[PDB]
Amino acid sequence: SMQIGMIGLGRMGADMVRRLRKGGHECVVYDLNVNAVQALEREGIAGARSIEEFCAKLVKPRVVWLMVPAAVVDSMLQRMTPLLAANDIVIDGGNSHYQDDIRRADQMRAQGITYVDVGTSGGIFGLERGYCLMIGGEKQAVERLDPVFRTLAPGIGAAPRTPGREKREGTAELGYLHCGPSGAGHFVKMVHNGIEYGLMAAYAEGLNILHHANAGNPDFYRYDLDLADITEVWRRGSVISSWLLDLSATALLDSPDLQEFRVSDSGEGRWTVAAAIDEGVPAHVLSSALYERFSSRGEDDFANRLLSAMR
Amino acid sequence: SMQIGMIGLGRMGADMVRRLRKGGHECVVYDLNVNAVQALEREGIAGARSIEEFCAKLVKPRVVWLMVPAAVVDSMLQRMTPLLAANDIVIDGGNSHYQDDIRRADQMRAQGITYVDVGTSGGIFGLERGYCLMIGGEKQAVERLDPVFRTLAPGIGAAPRTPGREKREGTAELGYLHCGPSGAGHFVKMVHNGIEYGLMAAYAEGLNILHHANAGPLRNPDFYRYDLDLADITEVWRRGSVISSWLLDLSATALLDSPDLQEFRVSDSGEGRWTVAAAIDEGVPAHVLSSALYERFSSRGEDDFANRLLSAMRYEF
Amino acid sequence: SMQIGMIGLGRMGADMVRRLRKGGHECVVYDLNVNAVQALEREGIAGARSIEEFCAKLVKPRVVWLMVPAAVVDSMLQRMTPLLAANDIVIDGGNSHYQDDIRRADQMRAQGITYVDVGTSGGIFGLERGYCLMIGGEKQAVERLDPVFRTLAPGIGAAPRTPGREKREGTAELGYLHCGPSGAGHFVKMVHNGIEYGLMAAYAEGLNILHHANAGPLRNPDFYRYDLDLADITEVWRRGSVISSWLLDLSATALLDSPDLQEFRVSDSGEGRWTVAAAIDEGVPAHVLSSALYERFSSRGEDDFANRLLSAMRYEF
Amino acid sequence: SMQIGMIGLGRMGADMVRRLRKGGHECVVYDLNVNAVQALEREGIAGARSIEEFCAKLVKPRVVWLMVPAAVVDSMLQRMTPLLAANDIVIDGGNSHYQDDIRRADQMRAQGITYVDVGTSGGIFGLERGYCLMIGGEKQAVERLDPVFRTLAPGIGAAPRTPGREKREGTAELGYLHCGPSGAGHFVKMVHNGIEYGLMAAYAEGLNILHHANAGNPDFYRYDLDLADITEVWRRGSVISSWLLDLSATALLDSPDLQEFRVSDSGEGRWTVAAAIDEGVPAHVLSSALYERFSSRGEDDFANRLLSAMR
Repeated sequence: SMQIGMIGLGRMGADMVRRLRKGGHECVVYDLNVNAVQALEREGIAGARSIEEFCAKLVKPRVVWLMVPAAVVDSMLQRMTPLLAANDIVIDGGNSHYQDDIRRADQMRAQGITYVDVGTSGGIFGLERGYCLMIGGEKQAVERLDPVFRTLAPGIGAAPRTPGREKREGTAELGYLHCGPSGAGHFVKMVHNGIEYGLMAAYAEGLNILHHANAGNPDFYRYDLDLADITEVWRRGSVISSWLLDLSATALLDSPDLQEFRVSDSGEGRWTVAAAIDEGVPAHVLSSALYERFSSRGEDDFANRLLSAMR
Repeated sequence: SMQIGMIGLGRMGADMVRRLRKGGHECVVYDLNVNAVQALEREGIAGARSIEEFCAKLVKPRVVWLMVPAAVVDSMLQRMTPLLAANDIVIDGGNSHYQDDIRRADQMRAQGITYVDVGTSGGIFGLERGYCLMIGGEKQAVERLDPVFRTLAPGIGAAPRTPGREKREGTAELGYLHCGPSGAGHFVKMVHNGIEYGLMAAYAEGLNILHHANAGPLRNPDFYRYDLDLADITEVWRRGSVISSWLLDLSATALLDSPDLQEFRVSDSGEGRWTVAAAIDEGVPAHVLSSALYERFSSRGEDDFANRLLSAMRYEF
Repeated sequence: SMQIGMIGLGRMGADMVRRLRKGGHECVVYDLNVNAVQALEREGIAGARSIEEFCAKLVKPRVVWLMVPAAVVDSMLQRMTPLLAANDIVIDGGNSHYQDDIRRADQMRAQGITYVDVGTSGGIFGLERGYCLMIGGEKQAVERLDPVFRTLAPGIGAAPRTPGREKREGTAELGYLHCGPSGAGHFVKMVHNGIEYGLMAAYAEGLNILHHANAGPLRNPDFYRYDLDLADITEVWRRGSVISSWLLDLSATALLDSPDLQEFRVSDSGEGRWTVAAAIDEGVPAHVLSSALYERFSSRGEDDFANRLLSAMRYEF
Repeated sequence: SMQIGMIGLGRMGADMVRRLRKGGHECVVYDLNVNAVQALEREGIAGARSIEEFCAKLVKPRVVWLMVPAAVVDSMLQRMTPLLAANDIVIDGGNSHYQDDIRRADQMRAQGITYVDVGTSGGIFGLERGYCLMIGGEKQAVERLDPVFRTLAPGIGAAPRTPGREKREGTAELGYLHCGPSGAGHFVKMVHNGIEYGLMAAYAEGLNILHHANAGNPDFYRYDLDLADITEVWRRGSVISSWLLDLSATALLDSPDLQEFRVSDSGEGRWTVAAAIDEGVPAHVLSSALYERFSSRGEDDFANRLLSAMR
């Protein structure tokens, strides 16, 4: 059992505070936005009206968790570090690029503060089922953080054991993993999202082929397929069953033609392709998934006009 | 409870018979390869030494399941159809292209025989876990076949129910589905395989990026000095991440067994190609399905000539 | 100097007749649409008001060129073949799929008629500049046709000679080529079009990147504040760069005329699809040809359903 | 007529000095490598044995052209700037990324020195036919540089005029172009190369389909095509005629099976895709061209083994 300060009280920050506390830890929360801080006080969680009070309320060695917008992080660290102390641990659990972690961890180390990066997967489902956690930073900090990660993670019961897993040690089976030195956590999280784009694109394209199976040799394209039912049937016994398939089946059940649904993207997909390119790794599928999101917003438009022009 | 004849006694055919039997049905089997029939006979399943005895042993109306190579199907139909009778049902459960089911179904119907296409997924795991079944053909025949599909399929218990399914009926929740008229089962199974290629390619490419995270051209080598444990990472993704799936479970198992996969050219069996062909005909964008297929092609060196041409152009300019 | 009958009097057919005539050949033309024949008759080219008079007017052995829609070809052959004679030659110069040339060539040969496929490139520019011609079919017929191809093609003068060509003969340097037996001309023209899609997509995507260079997510907006002049840039690339080409010349002309292309959904006519189908059958990786095709599909919104599904998944998780 | 210092005497640097001088300009050359400097002295071109002498020999306002490896540029500028003077112009004609130009131009401006970026196209052919030039930087510098660019560029005679080009002014028709402020030159050069990859990939894939047209319904794939002849025929009257096609036809003439030819890549292709991703522009074709080069070196290998594994 530990005391954890949380800065950044959006949905994720607030949900992680709820899970941590429900798991027996003590939380102090802070946010530039007083209504946000006050929402959590209404739930019995200690607040703080400034970064000075927040640091005052946390006993040394401190553990500070950040769930703020990426572009807010450096300013956050600047405002706070002068009240922090050697042996403190600061964790950035947000959507920061791993090269920023490497620089940040360096600056904090110059003041005896250990900076830990955490890539978080699970979104709104994490509250009850736990979050998948990809952790970068110094071993000592990460080991001291163990009780926090155990509460946050799903625990081994979240899935059948992999045959032979008893041959290995570490925490991989619990749903959280120390991936490496500073940055490694966000680096693995980035690629996670890149892969996620690819998986979604593969289902999407495939179902689009089914959706057009009535295009009608028109005689070979006169199928009126039931996509809701087809995705449902794939959940059992097929090679392509997955959480993403489960979600597709749910949506399609509600709305067989998705008529109440332009796809945005948040960065990790983009950063994944950039890392592929730096490393010289072929990334056709991951990049095309990304580009499909761009074109879905009409960013292909000017290329299309030139095509019409030439022709 | 039913009598089912099974032709084609390779791993898949043998396994469905074992599952069929174990689930209370009566099977008679046959294969051009006698060693194969005998092996099932040793298991105490009724055999047959010729197409003739096979048809003879099946009481009318017959139910005949084919698990032969795609290339052997038409000649299996030429050979046995003269012994079959109106109201018999023939099922092709192998990897046939749906356009062939359409033609075949028409031929057989002219003889009062109902031709049913089944795309089956699940492979070696189907014996114990049930096969996902995608079924095309006439409604009457598919309804007659319901007990065989129920036995073969996983059953609702195999996965938690989709919020709202109590609002719907049909068999989808059991792991089998009548997809449409003739060809529809193989059409849907084809796309399932195309999707499967795309899914495997996404994992593979991403894991390849992680694998190269120690690459440290290269502007900041310090940004690429991670020695990542791919076995652990795939394991950790199985709980709480957006990308858990059966394919991940398999990747984790393979990487646990071989962290460098050093004992391992990727083949492709056709359904991936057929899927892209359907996409092209339909005017459906298929970047990722196609690219996953093409990666298999280049993995066999089929890009070699394009590559030499690029090197040569470079030499030229 | 030869007599050539031409059926199909759209822009392309009319232009080849004009070029043919202007180059000293005798043309007789015909089209199901009388207004079209008359228009050429006004130009003082011999017409015909029926398939019958058409064949009647052509001295045996005949040379008959088709420039009709692909979909009209077989019925044009059914209709006129009973009036034709052994040792006649029929040329299909339109956009037929090569597998159809193979079948058609076989049918016609059974009547002593030689069927020749010509893939023609160059479009509206062919009249003054000559058409690139890719020719499939029997050697004897193609040799008999040499004077017609010479007239139709650009001639060696149209581009500087490739260092070493004096080491080789044949007609390639003239802008026409006997590519192989029946279907080979259309096979090669098909891939030419596939390549053309890839080339246009490369320019378009790159110009789109330049077009967005003022985008200033976005880590350093100062790194994207270029307002680039795409008309000037394409113009400057025409001299001294690695990427000058006819397609660039066209891009430059379009952008000069319309820097924002504001008066401009991309269609595709089939050869691009057929090219990817050939690639798939052959096991050839085709990432860029396919992606250029798929971009045309999504430009028509055919991705819409895949997109809604992604939005919905996002909503779900 | 002007005096131009050249630093970096590889093939391009040396070739540009030959073209400049053949065009009436005066050149002083320098290189860390004395044999390189001496090769050019053997041809009657003034050398310099150090960066101090080089700067000494150049009359103010100076014009310094750099053709050094990208990774050498900043060190070059550091060693040299203390001997330079306000009103001097420094040009980086090499393969530098445009964001470096923006930073560099800033630092040089703080000392009254104008920094010009030039993207050069044409390689070994530029000596005789002139180089295509994409120029970024301050208008005043670029205008003062005009006589140098005119000598280097092909001149309008290199190609038929675009109908209506008389409606516009500027130098685009001469083969060189002021593209914008600092970086714009290298930015346009980068995308040039990205496009080049795409064009080469399109021909390569297409010819590979022809090459496999004898794969044999095997009856539909029994064509033995003559690729040398086919590329030759496409040079006249087709839609796809191009310099790149001209080069393909030459190579194939020599070696119909390319048996005496793993494809490397130099960076601009990579940087092009990164810019696409930052801008949210779909880049399927350009990226796949790049990834084909990566896989041609076997970088796909580990992904392929995993595919075999799962299956």
